[PDB]
Amino acid sequence: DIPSLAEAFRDYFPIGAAIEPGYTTGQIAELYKKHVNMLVAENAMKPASLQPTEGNFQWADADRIVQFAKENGMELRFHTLVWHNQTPDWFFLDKEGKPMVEETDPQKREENRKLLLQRLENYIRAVVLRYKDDIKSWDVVNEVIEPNDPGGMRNSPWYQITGTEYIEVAFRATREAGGSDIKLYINDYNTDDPVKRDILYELVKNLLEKGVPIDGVGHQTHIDIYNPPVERIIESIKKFAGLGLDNIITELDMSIYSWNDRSDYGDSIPDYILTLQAKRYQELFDALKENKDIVSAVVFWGISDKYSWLNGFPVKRTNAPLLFDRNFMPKPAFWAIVDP
Repeated sequence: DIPSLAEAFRDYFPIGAAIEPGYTTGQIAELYKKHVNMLVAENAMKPASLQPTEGNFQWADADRIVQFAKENGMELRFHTLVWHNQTPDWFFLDKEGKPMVEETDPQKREENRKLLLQRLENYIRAVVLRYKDDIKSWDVVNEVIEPNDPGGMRNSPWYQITGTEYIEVAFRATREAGGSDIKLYINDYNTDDPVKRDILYELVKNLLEKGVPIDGVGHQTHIDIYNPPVERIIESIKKFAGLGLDNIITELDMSIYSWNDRSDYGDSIPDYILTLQAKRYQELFDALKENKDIVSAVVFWGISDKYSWLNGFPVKRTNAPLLFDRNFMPKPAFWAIVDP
């Protein structure tokens, strides 16, 4: 009989995990029931899943995850209302079916700006009205920052057509349809990086000054056994806390390969690698525990190494980013944080 992961952090913060509808039954489901008290949909609540084509919403998968959470008293997070990825291309086509970004006529572009914002409003209202009562934490916009793009704003179709308007409207629309009780977040990765951190900080500060309802920042925290320094992760969290914003570790996982490594340990995986992973995780959680009053939740991007995007991205290989192995057994990293 091993200890429950979430129970170990009873006095600090809830522990969550991303999930797919198919993992709501069977042994994998029992693993979730024993170790986490919060859930987020890995893919079932992205735009591509909820409204594949205009006016044709698909709720089954998302509803299933909501029901599983409620049956087990788990809190829910919504991932994610706005994102340049996994969003059907129909969103950005003009009335003739051609990409809005290609329009050169000023008047048609103005028409397209209003049309896209109308689509955004209607999409958000439908989704929020359906889940506002069961989901209290929302990733309203995701990955809108890109240092390499002009001004540091990701130059996605959303931005090319509406500038920062889509972000302002997204938060406002979510607040109006959802009420004052739900918490709204802007989520992103590499939020520990000084440059990206400050760009995000300036944007949020400006938006807050304009009255945009933003409650906190989501730090995906997709890191690895080598980088980045735990100090940088905490520095970012404290900086945003200075604006009165909450912080959530939203998609925590730890690749066993560095950024420039394309090798594959295969079945194996050296002992020191799993031990190093444990040391990194222990160091991270020791720091997160010291910041519990500004970090409302810590969510892992999964629960078992059997199911992780890192096993296929950037390449197909054997990764081991989580706390439980492919047989759902506790890894060194699990013991390192529940009994360090």
